[PDB]
Formats: sequence, structure tokens, C-alpha cells
Amino acid sequence: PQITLWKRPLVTIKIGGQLKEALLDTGADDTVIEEMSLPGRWKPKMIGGIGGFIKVRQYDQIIIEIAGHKAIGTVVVGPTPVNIIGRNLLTQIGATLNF
Amino acid sequence: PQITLWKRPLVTIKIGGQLKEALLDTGADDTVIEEMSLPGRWKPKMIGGIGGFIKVRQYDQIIIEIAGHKAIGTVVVGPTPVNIIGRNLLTQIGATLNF
Ligand SMILES: CC(C)CN(C[C@@H](O)[C@H](Cc1ccccc1)NC(=O)O[C@H]1CO[C@H]2OCC[C@H]21)S(=O)(=O)c1ccc(N)cc1
Ligand SMILES: [Cl-]
Ligand SMILES: [Cl-]
Ligand code: NA
Repeated sequence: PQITLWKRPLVTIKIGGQLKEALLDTGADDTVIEEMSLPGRWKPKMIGGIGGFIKVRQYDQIIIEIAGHKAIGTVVVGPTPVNIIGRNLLTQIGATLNF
Repeated sequence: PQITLWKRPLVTIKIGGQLKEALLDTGADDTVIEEMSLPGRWKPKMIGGIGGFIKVRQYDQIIIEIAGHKAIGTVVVGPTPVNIIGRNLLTQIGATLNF
């Protein structure tokens, strides 16, 4: 699809068996999801943005279905205000910015 | 152009006659620029990001070139880690997300 940007580019994702709404975010290096359980090992990390840093749990090799497209990569979990699909997974679904 | 997302989508902007680097950010509602001087009056605004909120100075109808494309709109100034071009100006330059 071609998504215009008059409004937030929100899509449905499936992660860890759960459907969630997430923002397609070219400004995010990493994919950041609100608190949930995910399987496997994790390690703590800090990520920073406007307003400062939050502590997250980093899970590797997580599969997410993004608007019907599967992708695998690292997902960090923590007290983000919005679920964010960052560049590490946007690349995997072939997303580009065009103008 | 068509911008892939393997690297941060950084572009050159021109604002007040000065060139700056900025991130094309579909996850940003608003365009947020590091401290600089802009003409006219400003209004207060709070923006909420990943680590909480910040106060910014909102300037309207600012002339800004983005990757060679002319925009005139709202720019807010404050302590952002990087200059971000948000959807308010991405729409003016005709940007879409495509996959
Ligand atoms: C500021 C950017 C360099 C990075 N951010 C992604 C960005 O798109 C966030 C993504 C975002 C979106 C909503 C809430 C929090 C974070 N947007 C944002 O802060 O936008 C602010 C300016 O416009 C306003 O509209 C949206 C919030 C305001 S970030 O959320 O801080 C971020 C930082 C590091 C990682 N790894 C992943 C995400
Ligand atoms: Cl990854
Ligand atoms: Cl590619
Ligand atoms: Na893992």
C-alpha cells in the first residue's frame, strides 16, 4: 500500500499471539512495544528520544506480522507511550519513503 | 526520490538561510528543531515523546526547504536529540510510505 501522512500511519500487528496497533516510524531505529511477555532470553537496554530515556527489555529473533507482512528481528519492550515499528523491521517489509 | 530505511533517512534542510541535517520521521506529528533563532512570535506547546514530555516554542508559517522541496509551516524549537521533520511538513512535500 501507499500510506499518506495526513494522519498517523497506524497499522495492525500480530506479536506474541496478540493483535496490537502500531505506528510505522521511519524516525525509530528500533521497534518498541508496550509491556508484554515474549518468549526467550532478553537483556536490558536504554533507549532515548524526546523527553529522555526509558529502560526496555531487548528480545532477539521475534516474529511480527505487520499489516499482513511477516518480519523477524529484535523487539524491545518497555513503557513506551505508543507501539512503534522502527527501521529494523520496516526494511524487512520493503517499506520506503517516497516524494 | 525513493528512500529505503537501512540507514536513518537524513536529509539536508534549509531554514533561516542555514543548512541543517534532519530526520524524516513518520512517527512525528510535528517538526521539531534544535535551538535556533526564528522570526516572529511563538506560542507554547508540549510535545510527548518516548521518555516524556518537553516544552517547545511553536513558530507558525516558517519557510523551510526539505531535501530541495519548499515548505511553509509550523516548526517547534526545543531540546530534541535530532532535528525531526514530522508529518505536518512531510505532507507538504508529498511524502508517502510505501510497501
Ligand atoms: C525522536 C526520534 C529521533 C526517535 N523516536 C521516534 C519518533 O518517531 C517518536 C515516536 C513516538 C510517537 C509518539 C509518542 C512517543 C514516541 N516521535 C516523536 O517523538 O514525535 C514527537 C514530535 O511529534 C509528536 O508527535 C508524536 C510524539 C511527538 S523515539 O520514539 O524517541 C525512539 C528512540 C529510539 C528508538 N530506538 C526507537 C524510538
Ligand atoms: Cl533487528
Ligand atoms: Cl531494499
Ligand atoms: Na530470542
